[PDB]
Amino acid sequence: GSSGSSGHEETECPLRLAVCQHCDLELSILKLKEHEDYCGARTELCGNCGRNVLVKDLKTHPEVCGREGSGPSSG
Ligand SMILES: [Zn+2]
Ligand SMILES: [Zn+2]
Repeated sequence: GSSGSSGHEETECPLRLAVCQHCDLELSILKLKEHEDYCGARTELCGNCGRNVLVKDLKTHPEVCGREGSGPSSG
């Protein structure tokens, strides 16, 4: 596998990163604010109906989930 040699010394620098509240992913605090703008716009697959719904909408999606929608779009 790998010989037990001295080994390389891995070091880390002090970098303050910000985490999202919707996706909860690691991103640059600088590109965080913006990242959110799109983050929400993104649509995920629901389990009840099975349609693409906005991340931020998923909050109150359950309400319209089941009643709203053309019908059986996909399996
Ligand atoms: Zn995010
Ligand atoms: Zn749904």
